[PDB]
Amino acid sequence: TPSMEDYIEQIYMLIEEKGYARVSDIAEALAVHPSSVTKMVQKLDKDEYLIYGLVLTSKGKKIGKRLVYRHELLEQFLRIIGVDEEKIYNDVEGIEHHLSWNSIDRIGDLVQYFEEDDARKKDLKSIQKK
Amino acid sequence: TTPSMEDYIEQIYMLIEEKGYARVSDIAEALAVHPSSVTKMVQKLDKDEYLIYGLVLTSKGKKIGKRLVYRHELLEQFLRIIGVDEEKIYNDVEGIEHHLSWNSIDRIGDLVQYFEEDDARKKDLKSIQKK
Ligand SMILES: [Mn+2]
Ligand SMILES: [Mn+2]
Ligand SMILES: [Mn+2]
Ligand SMILES: [Mn+2]
Repeated sequence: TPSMEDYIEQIYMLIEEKGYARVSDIAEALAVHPSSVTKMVQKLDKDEYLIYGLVLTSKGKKIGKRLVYRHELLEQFLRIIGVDEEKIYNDVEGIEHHLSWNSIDRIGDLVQYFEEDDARKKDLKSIQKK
Repeated sequence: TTPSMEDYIEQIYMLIEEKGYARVSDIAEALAVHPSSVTKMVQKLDKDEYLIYGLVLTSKGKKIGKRLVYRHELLEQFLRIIGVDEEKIYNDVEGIEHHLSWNSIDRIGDLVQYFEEDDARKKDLKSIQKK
């Protein structure tokens, strides 16, 4: 689920940032109410992603790491092709849940393509001028 | 404009282009929804002046419809070009098309042109995929 993925992504980031994740911090991070959070935490607990402060299971840590990687990759991709920095976060937040792993992997190869030769970025920039 | 509303406009535009007209029953079939749901959305589109309730698109509806079909086709071409398995392309495009700003669409447009103007670039991309 897209929303469930947003939660796991955020929880993982808080644990890496503060060392733990409070219901209050999750609520403010997703701009939602603490009641909503608690309801999701129960489902995640039952699905074995975390125990409940709240601790992630090996399963939750694996998925969390993957989601943060996916988010970071997509921001890097949009940045490389020249998207206005101010529009990147909201676009990534919207598309990240609707891309298959096959698409993410191919975008990964695309980012690598442009990173291995700066002349390629200049050629892309040229077309943007025209 | 909402994502589902965009899905309706895109579909109506294509039916008019393919069959010459858009019936409520054909829209229901294409989106796999009940006709009541379609009728409700069509009244909202009528209210926002995208069409007149057969179904006739206004200049505003034709403009947006054309734009949405363009966006769908561009994104399919983009995923195809970078090597995504053909069977997964439609589903990915249907989901992301609504969440990309025009700025992103324009830049993806330049990217597609980039690979399309020199086959050598496509070969280099495929080479990395082999690493
Ligand atoms: Mn994200
Ligand atoms: Mn998101
Ligand atoms: Mn579409
Ligand atoms: Mn769609």
